[PDB]
Amino acid sequence: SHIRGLMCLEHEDEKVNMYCVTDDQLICALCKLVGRHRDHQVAALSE
Ligand SMILES: [Zn+2]
Ligand SMILES: [Zn+2]
Repeated sequence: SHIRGLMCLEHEDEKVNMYCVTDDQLICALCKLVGRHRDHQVAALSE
């Protein structure tokens, strides 16, 4: 059983990675690699 999670919207076989503070919208690694969220701002490790 595994019908829970906060993966990407377009990427079903890819779980999120962090939160883009610039655009203010959660994203994944595939977005930071395929998309344009590579030079954007994020937050690693919940303070
Ligand atoms: Zn994605
Ligand atoms: Zn972004």
